[PDB]
Amino acid sequence: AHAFWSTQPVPQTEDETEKIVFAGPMDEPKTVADIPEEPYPIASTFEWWTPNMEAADDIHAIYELLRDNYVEDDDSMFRFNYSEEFLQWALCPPNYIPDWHVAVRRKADKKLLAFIAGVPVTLRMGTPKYMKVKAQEKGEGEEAAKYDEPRHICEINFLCVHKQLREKRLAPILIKEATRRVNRTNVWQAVYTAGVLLPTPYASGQYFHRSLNPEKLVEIRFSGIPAQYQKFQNPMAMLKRNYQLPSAPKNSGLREMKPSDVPQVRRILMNYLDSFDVGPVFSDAEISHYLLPRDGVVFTYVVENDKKVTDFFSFYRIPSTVIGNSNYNLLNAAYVHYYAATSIPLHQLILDLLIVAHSRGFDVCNMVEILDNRSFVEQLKFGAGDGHLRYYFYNWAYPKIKPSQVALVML
Ligand SMILES: CCCCCCCCCCCCCC(=O)SCCNC(=O)CCNC(=O)[C@H](O)C(C)(C)COP(=O)(O)OP(=O)(O)OC[C@H]1O[C@@H](n2cnc3c(N)ncnc32)[C@H](O)[C@@H]1OP(=O)(O)O
Ligand SMILES: [Mg+2]
Repeated sequence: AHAFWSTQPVPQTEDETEKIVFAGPMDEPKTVADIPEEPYPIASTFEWWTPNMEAADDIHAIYELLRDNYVEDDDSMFRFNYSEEFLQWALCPPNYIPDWHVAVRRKADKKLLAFIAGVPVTLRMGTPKYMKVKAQEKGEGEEAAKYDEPRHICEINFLCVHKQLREKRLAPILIKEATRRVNRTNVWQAVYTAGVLLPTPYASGQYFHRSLNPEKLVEIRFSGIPAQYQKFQNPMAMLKRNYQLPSAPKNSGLREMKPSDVPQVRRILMNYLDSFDVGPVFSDAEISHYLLPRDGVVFTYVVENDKKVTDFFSFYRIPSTVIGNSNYNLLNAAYVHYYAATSIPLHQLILDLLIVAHSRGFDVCNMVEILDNRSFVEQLKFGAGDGHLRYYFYNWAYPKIKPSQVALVML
């Protein structure tokens, strides 16, 4: 059933997953010296290319590949259109490794055919709380604690094969080469997400959406007018009223984050993320990188009153190409990123996220049911969407956890 995934160090079934009780490696690691120095073999007419994702023309080349060939819905109405600025941001965090950005080009015509990217992440990925209790109940605490310390691993994203090259087994070649480059830096796990089901997730969450411009969403067929609204004389007017938001934020002291806020935002975020079983650890440089505002890309606000930052939220932008509509070309989506609340309830903080995103021209706000995102879904009028975001590890046995135990936002 899986000619590639059955050869890799990942749990193969839910039955196998059910038996895993401690975090730890699937394959005990070899060493860097065991790993082939040369690139994996590839057809003599293709070639490996490492783009420089800080050089505007290489970022452009990868942007076009994704624009035209990255994730689309099944009805081919929308295709992700991650921006050049977003790609530089996402792919070049502190201490990134350029050789983890892996592309394939056609030699003749130098056509870009495929891409995959890895970035460093420091991840807490030790045995989860409910399995540590089960280990205590049986006298197995030290085996359960072995990998408690945060681990320096790879996060994988942006796997893409050109539409003309689909179903030719090029994705396993990209994955094997990326795994070799990561292993040659002495890293032996990765984390990745996908909307598709592969062997075998350690967590799964539904997607949720909050309409900000319902008229546009219905015009482009992202949304429909729900049947309940047909009993009104003006169904669209009532749908707009249902989703209407204030025109300015309600929390006193909300302002954009600035460099001087990095230590306090790091402290409150890390204290909050500690409560989840799987979650990132960020240095001050990584809090700067992932959270300071960047036009068009990431938007972050703090609540500061009386000279103290007590709360913050962030969101990032990913537009989608709208294929074939004579009134709009783009779906402008805001995605809930990290946040922490110490002075106000989460729904009160996140209401200001929706207000700011709507004021800035976003059409919808999206998130998955990770972190404490379930705690504000009803009041803030999120609804579950179709499908599910699955979280995976490469070369890590992990007991299944609920998505409310996941604190890693995947871009
Ligand atoms: C230690 C370091 C480790 C580093 C690596 C860690 C692992 C990272 C893994 C990557 C994490 C990526 C995270 C993201 O970026 S998820 C976003 C993935 N990208 C897209 O959906 C964009 C549009 N689609 C495409 O570009 C292609 O359809 C892709 C590239 C997805 C497959 O190309 P194609 O359709 O031409 O097929 P093939 O003949 O070449 O290959 C067929 C094989 O590929 C397996 N497949 C299909 N979809 C995925 C998928 N999303 N993750 C993993 N595997 C996938 C499939 O089950 C089959 O294997 P098997 O079933 O036969 O066994
Ligand atoms: Mg292929």
